[PDB]
Amino acid sequence: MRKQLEEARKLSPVELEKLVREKKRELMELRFQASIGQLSQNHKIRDLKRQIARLLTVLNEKRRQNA
RNA sequence: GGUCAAGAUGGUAAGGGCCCACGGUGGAUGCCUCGGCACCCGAGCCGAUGAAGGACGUGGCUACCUGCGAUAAGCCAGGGG
Repeated sequence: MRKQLEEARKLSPVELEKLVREKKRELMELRFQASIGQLSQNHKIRDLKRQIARLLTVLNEKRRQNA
């Protein structure tokens, strides 16, 4: 989702904040899943993690730019 | 053909001995390497932006060899293909 790279570019303080937070929760959802759907899940897990990771890469970039 | 006195030699293995055949355990080993070792050139500083060096982690499903460490089979940007 290079596109997601984009949204990223887009948001800022409280934004990225709750974005990555909620998303994170999402992956939690996954954690839960650890014994249900599973099969097509796989990716929600790996990628989702990579995604939120990005989320952080950004926050860093932005507020870093700041202070 | 039968009886007796005499003499001389024969095969008969439980196992074993030399030989031949055919196995088994044992790895010599001929060769063969992502491994050393030797010389020469290249190279020569790491650390509190808490390093060298490790403890416990993560890989959907992993004790372990791996790479990261809590953003953890990795996110970012540019160089390469």
